[PDB]
Amino acid sequence: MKTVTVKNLIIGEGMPKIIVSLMGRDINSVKAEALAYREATFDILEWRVDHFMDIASTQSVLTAARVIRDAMPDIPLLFTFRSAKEGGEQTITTQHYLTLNRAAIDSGLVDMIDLELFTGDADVKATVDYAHAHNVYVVMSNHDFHQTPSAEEMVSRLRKMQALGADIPKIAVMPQSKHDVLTLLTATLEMQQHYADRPVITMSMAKEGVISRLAGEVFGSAATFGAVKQASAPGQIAVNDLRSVLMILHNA
Amino acid sequence: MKTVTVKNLIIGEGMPKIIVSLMGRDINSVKAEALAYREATFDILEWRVDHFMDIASTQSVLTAARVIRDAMPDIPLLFTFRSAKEGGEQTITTQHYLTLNRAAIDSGLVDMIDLELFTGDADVKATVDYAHAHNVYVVMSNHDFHQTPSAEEMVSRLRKMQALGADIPKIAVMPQSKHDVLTLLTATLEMQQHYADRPVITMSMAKEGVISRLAGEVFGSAATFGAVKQASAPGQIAVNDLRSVLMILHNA
Ligand SMILES: *[C@H]1C=C(C(=O)[O-])C[C@@H](O)[C@@H]1O
Ligand SMILES: *[C@H]1C=C(C(=O)[O-])C[C@@H](O)[C@@H]1O
Repeated sequence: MKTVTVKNLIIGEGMPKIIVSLMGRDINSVKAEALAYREATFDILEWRVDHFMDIASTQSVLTAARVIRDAMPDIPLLFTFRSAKEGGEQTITTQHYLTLNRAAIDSGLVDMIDLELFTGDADVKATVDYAHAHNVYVVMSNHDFHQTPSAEEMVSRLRKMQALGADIPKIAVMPQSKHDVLTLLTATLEMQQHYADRPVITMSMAKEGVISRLAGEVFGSAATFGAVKQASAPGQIAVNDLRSVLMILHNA
Repeated sequence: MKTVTVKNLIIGEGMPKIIVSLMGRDINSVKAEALAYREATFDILEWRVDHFMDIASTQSVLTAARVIRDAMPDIPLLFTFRSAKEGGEQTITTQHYLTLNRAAIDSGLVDMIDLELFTGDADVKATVDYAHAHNVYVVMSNHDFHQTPSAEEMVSRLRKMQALGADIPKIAVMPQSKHDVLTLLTATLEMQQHYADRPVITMSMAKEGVISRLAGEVFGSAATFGAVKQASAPGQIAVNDLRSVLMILHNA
């Protein structure tokens, strides 16, 4: 399988990489959070733009990005606007969404952008080519906050993400039973063993799916999310505890 | 489901209980190991009698048990002679095996005894009635050090163990692939959700199955084994790391 080297970090090799989400309401909050996160240990920083209230102005969004970039100029930065249909904080037009993403790619402020699969094939394809031309990596995603589809269906989505040029497919699902957690781990393993030719990120959310956030090295998930102060999705545990379990499982 | 309360410990409720194995070649070794183990934190102590080289004498075996009992009079004590066909250190006659077990039960020195399922139905049934009449609990076991049978076959064995009166069925299997580890977790969940009416202990051995020793609370295994100095079976990790992962997963 291929790996993705962002800055000095190699994704898809070794212990799963830890990603934390920064969530600020405005530039002052973003600024305060970026300075607080400097005292935490993680590998990739994801800025959840949907939590930013001034998304209406491209200049405000780019300015908040520059503030983050200045506080942690070494940390790979993932630019993520999570739409409300997929568990995010806000709803915006596809065109505004694409504009924010192309502008982030253009500015040279971010290392990766998150592009939702169901945005539309033609638009995602176009944005992917744009990201790559600017040397930016694409984490293509899909989230189901209500249930866990079959392993076969999840495997089909991850393969479609690869076909559309995603550098790192990502899928999050909501378990309704412990059985659903096993289905997610199974889909991850089949993906890693037979179809994946690049790093993949998967997770089962909520308390029941917590194990999927820890067993990444065993079943095939190249990165996992932990919480610094507050969680960006249900199930995330503190980064320090997440880091401890990963090392224990890695040196076992 | 029913729980098993050994001393002050409730098995089948809460965080999975940690069991460590004491392995001494002779009375002096057993004595040295028992005093060393006092500085470790675990819930149940399992004495692996098959590692004891003076098993020919019932008096020696009972004397080694009294030494352990005196060093840790509060810790639930599991008496286990593991035959070589199931990964143990020695081979003995069924009659000698039953004699050691009945003598251990008689002495009032142990809280639980391990009885292998494939010893013979009539003998296990008789030894089970004997253990119970003396208020001793039976951990009925089966181990496959070469492969992982189907989930349905594993579920069959665990149910047979319950039918023969086992207080705590236990099954250990060897994974040949990561898929085998998933089969073990699946069998554990099916068992806990549909058939189990008492605590069950399961595990997938080796490095690949390590996750099954950590995810007990999620899938249904009431106890897990950790190593103090040396492992009594492949895959066991240090008790302190095992204890850390269990608490993290428990408070998640
Ligand atoms: C994708 C999924 C998340 C999770 O399940 O941990 C975190 C979000 O911030 C991501 O964008
Ligand atoms: C049963 C199984 C073991 C394991 O797999 O950890 C430990 C042995 O000591 C037991 O008797």
